[PDB]
Amino acid sequence: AFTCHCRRSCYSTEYSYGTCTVMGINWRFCCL
Ligand SMILES: [Cl-]
Repeated sequence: AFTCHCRRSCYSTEYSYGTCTVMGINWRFCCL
């Protein structure tokens, strides 16, 4: 499985696969 969170910054165990927009702002779509 990939486990993904929308974050300001991806954690050191993750990479950025794309973006989320919520609350009018961008987040990164971070998965490990
Ligand atoms: Cl794969």
